[PDB]
Amino acid sequence: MASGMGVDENCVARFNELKIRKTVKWIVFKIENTKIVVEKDGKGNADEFRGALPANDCRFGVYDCGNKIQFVLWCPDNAPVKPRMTYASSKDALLKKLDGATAVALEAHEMGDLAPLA
Repeated sequence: MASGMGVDENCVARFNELKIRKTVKWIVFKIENTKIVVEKDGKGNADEFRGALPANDCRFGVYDCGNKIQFVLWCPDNAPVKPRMTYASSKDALLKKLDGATAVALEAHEMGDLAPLA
């Protein structure tokens, strides 16, 4: 349920360690139950998340690149579209607030999430 969501400032706070230090990162938060909170965040994003994410379920991770910033959502093959809707819908509330980043999101139904992005 994306309606009436509340966002924790920690999700946005990661951007001050991100943008100021100019070290690129990827943080993964969970959007359901009308709460936005991260379950994991790591430095070494492209290499780290390939082995750090055996998620099985869908979660929402934001990863920055030089060319663009895509909000990454891997779809759950073992889960329905109902939890899936929450992420793709509420991601605007994140995007609109945290950076001037790109309004495009990355949807993965293949192994793209844990695949070699870089």
